[PDB]
Amino acid sequence: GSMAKAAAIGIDLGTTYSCVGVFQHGKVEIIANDQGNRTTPSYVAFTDTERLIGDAAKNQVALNPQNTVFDAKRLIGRKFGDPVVQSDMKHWPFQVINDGDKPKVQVSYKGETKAFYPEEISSMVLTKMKEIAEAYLGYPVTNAVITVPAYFNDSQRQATKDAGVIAGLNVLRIINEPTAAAIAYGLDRTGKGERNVLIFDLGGGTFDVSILTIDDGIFEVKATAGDTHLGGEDFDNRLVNHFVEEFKRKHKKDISQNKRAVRRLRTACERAKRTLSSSTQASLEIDSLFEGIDFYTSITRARFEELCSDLFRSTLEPVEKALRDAKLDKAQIHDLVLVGGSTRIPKVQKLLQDFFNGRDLNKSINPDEAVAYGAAVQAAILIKSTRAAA
Ligand SMILES: Nc1ncnc2c1nc(Br)n2[C@@H]1O[C@H](CO)[C@@H](O)[C@H]1O
Ligand SMILES: [Mg+2]
Repeated sequence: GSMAKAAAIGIDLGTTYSCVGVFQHGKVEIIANDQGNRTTPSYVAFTDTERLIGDAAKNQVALNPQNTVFDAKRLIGRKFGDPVVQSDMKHWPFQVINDGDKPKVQVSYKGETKAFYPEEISSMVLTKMKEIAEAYLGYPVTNAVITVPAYFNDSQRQATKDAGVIAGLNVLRIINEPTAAAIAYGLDRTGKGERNVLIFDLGGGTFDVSILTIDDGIFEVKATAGDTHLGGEDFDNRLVNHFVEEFKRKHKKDISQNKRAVRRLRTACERAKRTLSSSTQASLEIDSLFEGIDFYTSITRARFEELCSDLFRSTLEPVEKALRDAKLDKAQIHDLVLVGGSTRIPKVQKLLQDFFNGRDLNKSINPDEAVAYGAAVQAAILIKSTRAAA
């Protein structure tokens, strides 16, 4: 009669990391890639012989900086002349060129110089998320919901859809990241009456706060605020500067000019930063860091909290601005939702909870997975084709 339908997937197409989920048997499964990772770097690398996507691209970035593309989401649907684009280009080791006032990334690939639109790079990331899902399901996937930031305009939303079409996906819907995070907690299934939800999204490079109103499952974005210069990478930089100074004191050597030693230090710092979210201290153990000197040291959670204290406190300014813009008081917020791996930082949680006079925070769904979780829930709802009974 009628063949069973393939499951639809939910993709969080992130600036730095992407995540894929599927809703089956009344629950969401976040799908790990072939290296066992639940999130995949939004990186595409080009060589003379291969195109690498995800973890394989990110793991060779150090020796191939000019031909490894990341941050395509900061370029999607924007004009080359845009002041956001011009400022960002100074931080990127890859070439961004102007083609009819549209940015394109230019790389060496398979013996030739090739330029790609940002939607073409994003389609390569979406192709990898589709293959991750098909490896788990064991059949081809066609249907997907893809999420975007709430501040994305029509051009940025259309370019995201275009990336989906290039990847061979049927895009069911483009949904806002804060809406997907609310759906993950079922905040649209609480019945009649207005609820005010604050989403606190602290990423690798940016911070976004959104205030949504939910009435009978209908979402309205009331206010958005944030800091484009605040994220996980800034906390990593604070530890890097700290250990560079520590090496100077202990061995009387300045390492800041050996890129390999700095990179090994930064890699070790990001891991120590993660350990400090569950432990009160963390060890740093690098062999032959500089001039055959081994760097074996430690950092307490209290010292790390001191090093990033101004940065953590600055997350409350966009919160107060969003609340003023929404014309609401903090007591009027019904639910608080955490999004992004950097929200696992206990001090970040403590500051926000204290700001909302001890209120519980929704953090039960892994914050780096909540957006894809909500997108998978929506995708399963959008493919239902039930016919009314008599
Ligand atoms: N447990 C964690 N504690 C502290 N930080 C974390 C954690 N997990 C993740 Br993931 N991060 C950081 O989140 C950002 C995601 O783009 C990166 O800067 C990661 O370092
Ligand atoms: Mg995100």
